[PDB]
Amino acid sequence: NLLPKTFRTKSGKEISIALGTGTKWKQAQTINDVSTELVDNILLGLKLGFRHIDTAEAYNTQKEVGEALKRTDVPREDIWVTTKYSPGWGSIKAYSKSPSDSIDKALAQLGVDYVDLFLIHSPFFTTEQTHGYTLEQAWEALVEAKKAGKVREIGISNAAIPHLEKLFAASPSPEYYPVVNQIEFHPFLQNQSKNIVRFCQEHGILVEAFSPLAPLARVETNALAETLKRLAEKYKKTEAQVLLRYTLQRGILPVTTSSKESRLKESLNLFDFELTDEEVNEINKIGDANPYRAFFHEQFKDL
Ligand SMILES: NC(=O)C1=CN([C@@H]2O[C@H](COP(=O)(O)OP(=O)(O)OC[C@H]3O[C@@H](n4cnc5c(N)ncnc54)[C@H](OP(=O)(O)O)[C@@H]3O)[C@@H](O)[C@H]2O)C=CC1
Repeated sequence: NLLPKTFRTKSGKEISIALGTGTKWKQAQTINDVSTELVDNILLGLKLGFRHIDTAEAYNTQKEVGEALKRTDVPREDIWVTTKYSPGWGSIKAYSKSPSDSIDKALAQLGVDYVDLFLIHSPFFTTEQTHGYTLEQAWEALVEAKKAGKVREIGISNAAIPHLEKLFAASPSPEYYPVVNQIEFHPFLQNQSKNIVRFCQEHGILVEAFSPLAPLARVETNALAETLKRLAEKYKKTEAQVLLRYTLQRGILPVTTSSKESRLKESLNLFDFELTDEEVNEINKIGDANPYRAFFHEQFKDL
């Protein structure tokens, strides 16, 4: 009952909150080394109950996800795998020669016959970074991969409204529209660019939130701390569980990470309580009065 648009694994299970394999876990690209540390983390999340893994070309953790998928007792068909074509950032250019090579590279490193969700990592690139590809051309690659069956569902990350419109226009039909936009979202940044959440939800695009624990993990002072403590006390939950439940009640799918078994287990235990509309609104209000953006500050400056 939480998500306005949602999906199922190939075996027909609910897409759960996503275990991230980016941020603190990411690696230099030229590494072929598996980080046993990360593999064990992914296996642990799967045992605890995660059924959604988020990775990306740029994190160079597709190989660790692939190793976990081989070693885990959970059927692959019961898992949702999200990955991303990474076009480059500042000095760094795209690791792959083309978006289409990126997808084939994801299948190979993950050791899967299909990806559930394949996103363009960001719309903030030039064709110099991508070795010759525009946003529309990258979108064509994803559309071809969906038509082939390499990828089940297609979307983008960090897209503002004008980027979504360009995708709609580059789609051959409605069946090929983006259906996910993964953005930074938490109470101090409830709209990564103007009106993004509402726009996505009104056009059938599932919003995913990365850095949903930013108030706990990223900021030096958390203006929500008293509110989250009060609600924590009330529900007998942690302040992290409160934030992740809040995100889900806003209709948004959280992508979160932790290296600690207890926090992973807790991240999953969100379905035995429910914030009130007023508690959700309390968090909305305090959050909007204390803006904080963790990522892509120059890119969003005028968006
Ligand atoms: N599409 C995009 O451009 C981006 C995508 N992402 C994806 O999202 C994933 C998660 O992003 P991230 O910003 O890490 O998301 P989170 O908001 O879930 O934060 C991760 C950090 O929160 C800490 N944490 C967890 N629980 C608590 C708690 N109870 N109290 C205090 N700290 C806590 C963790 O530390 P500990 O390990 O000690 O628990 C961890 O370091 C990435 O791994 C990547 O997959 C991320 C950023 C951009």
